[PDB]
Amino acid sequence: MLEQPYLDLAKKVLDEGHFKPDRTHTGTYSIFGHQMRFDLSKGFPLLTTKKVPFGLIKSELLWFLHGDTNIRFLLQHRNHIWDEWAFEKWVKSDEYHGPDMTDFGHRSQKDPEFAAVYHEEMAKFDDRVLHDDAFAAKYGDLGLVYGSQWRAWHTSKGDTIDQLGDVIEQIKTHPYSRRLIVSAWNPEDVPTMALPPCHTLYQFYVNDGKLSLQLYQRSADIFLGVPFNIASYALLTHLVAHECGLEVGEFIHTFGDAHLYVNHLDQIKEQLSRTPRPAPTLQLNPDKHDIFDFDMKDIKLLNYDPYPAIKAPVAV
Amino acid sequence: MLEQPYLDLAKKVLDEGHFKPDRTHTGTYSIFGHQMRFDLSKGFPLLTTKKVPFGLIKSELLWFLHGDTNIRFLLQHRNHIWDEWAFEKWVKSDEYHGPDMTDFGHRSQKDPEFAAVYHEEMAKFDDRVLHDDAFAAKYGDLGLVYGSQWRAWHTSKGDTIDQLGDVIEQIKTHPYSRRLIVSAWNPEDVPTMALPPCHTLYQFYVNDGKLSLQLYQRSADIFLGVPFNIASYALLTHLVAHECGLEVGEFIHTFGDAHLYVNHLDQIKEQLSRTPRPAPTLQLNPDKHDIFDFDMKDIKLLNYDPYPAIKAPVAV
Ligand SMILES: O=c1ccn([C@@H]2C[C@H](O)[C@@H](COP(=O)(O)O)O2)c(=O)[nH]1
Ligand SMILES: O=c1ccn([C@@H]2C[C@H](O)[C@@H](COP(=O)(O)O)O2)c(=O)[nH]1
Repeated sequence: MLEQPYLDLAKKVLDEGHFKPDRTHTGTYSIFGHQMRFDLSKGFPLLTTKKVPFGLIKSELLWFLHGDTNIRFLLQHRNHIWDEWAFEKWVKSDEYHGPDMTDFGHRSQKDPEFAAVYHEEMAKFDDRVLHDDAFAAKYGDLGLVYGSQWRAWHTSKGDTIDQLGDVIEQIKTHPYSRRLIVSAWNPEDVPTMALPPCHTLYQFYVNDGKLSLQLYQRSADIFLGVPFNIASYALLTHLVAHECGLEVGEFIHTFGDAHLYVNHLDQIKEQLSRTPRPAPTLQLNPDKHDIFDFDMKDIKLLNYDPYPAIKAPVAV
Repeated sequence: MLEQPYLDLAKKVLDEGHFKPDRTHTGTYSIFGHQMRFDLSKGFPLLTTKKVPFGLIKSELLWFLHGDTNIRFLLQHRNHIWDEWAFEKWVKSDEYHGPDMTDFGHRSQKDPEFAAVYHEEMAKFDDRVLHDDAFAAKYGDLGLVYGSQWRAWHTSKGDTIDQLGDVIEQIKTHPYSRRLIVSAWNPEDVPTMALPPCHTLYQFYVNDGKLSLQLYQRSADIFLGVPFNIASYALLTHLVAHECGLEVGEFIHTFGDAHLYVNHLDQIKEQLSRTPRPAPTLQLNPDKHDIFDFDMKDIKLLNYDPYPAIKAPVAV
């Protein structure tokens, strides 16, 4: 059944995982070095044992393919995955005349009244990124985020490199290259980044007419994050393959520190008693070929029948 | 037996490998996505089924740990692995008043008299890098090579970052980081590099007092190159662990395109009939703790009993 590598990765951390402290005041069960492999010709590896919001994945990947780093687009697409990073920047600066708000995400966990104070402050900031252009330009732009690492890597000489654009031209003219790599890790910037990229690097490969992609993810949250992560990069492999007139082959997910937070152990156990169902089919618009101009309506997910969502706390 | 992941990787390419053309006018059997794992507490994974020159590995790693990019040090250590890249630069420029020499490495394969002409031209250039300081400074310095990617990553602001130095300080103060990464891939430079780094990135991990390291190697020559590659990074894991007062745990080798050249198939088959022998022991100098000042005499390889070397052509 296609999602079995995930169930086996999760069962495996459950049984071999060494406890490890981490960042958040919440510990983890961790393993280092793991690789799973998904044959994208048998289906689209969106999980059927819990509901994953495919709309969120889809608009986030498009924001990256457009080389965009401003939250105004995700918000227009009802997507709020990157909000708090933008919000954090608002609250550490000069027009933020407002309530106590530092340590806010953790505080919301065991929040006083504070949770609706944070959540209406947040709804303020967001409405404003949507409607005040100059605000959006200043507190809505996250800067160094996947869209710019992938499509506007800044050089020493003050210019910008479109890593991804170029690798697509390389797949087109030189399919057999072993240099079809894109990277989000920049030595210069990760010293003072909020979150250095978890999806550090990925490599493309063409053989027998099929395109495959291998991702190196330095760090992964098995429960909350990996279901999204598998789906963003399986989507990218379909998208780049379409654009190059290639067939899809495998997605290979390689892990550095794969971890399960200590407050997610019941929910993963919960999920591990579900039987997988047949995999959804991805359908891509036949008329459009430039993936940089794909649009939500051009990506169709067919026949997805998940088990109910499982809710779990974001550990901080 | 410790080297079994290699024998199984080679047997596996032999049986699943899809033929693929490549760069050199010599084809390959290739696989994409592979990970093997070596428990460095059971021995040092230098191969016993063929003789690997451990002195060469050892001086090459030291040249990188010194952040050096000039061939004068390797030559002083009788090591010539990087010669041709330096030589290639000599021959494409102005003082090279000498014979026909372009396409030289391939031509040597089916060389006329040319092989001793190349090999004495080469012995000229090398004696000169050794003795003429200004020559060494100009045609002996390769530039962008592991020593500088690791220890003097050039920033936009014209300065230099010692990625490796810093990750060792991070292992010392924050062992549980998931950001202990070093990278040799630079978007800016790989457009016009001779050879973009094969060993693209590696990640460190500390748990239960042991240090582990995972390497992402985009491209590998199973026969000639991977025996060296396993040994350079198993050496680095011992060396950084010593320097941090840590015990050694695993080396995990992740592959992008793993390939076997078509003119190495008898020799790998040849090797696959040898039985492995017990693994050598690495012994490191107890008095020295700063690995940046390690020296050949401080690294001891104990009890290595290889099978004879197997000679095979460098494919070009
Ligand atoms: O699958 C994913 C990928 C990323 N993150 C990350 C990585 C860690 O789980 C967390 C904190 O970042 P680091 O400490 O790992 O750098 O955010 C997830 O939550 N899930
Ligand atoms: O194990 C190793 C590592 C590197 N190289 C490389 C990579 C390819 O085998 C060859 C050419 O470089 P690329 O075309 O792969 O970039 O030199 C090897 O020969 N063996």
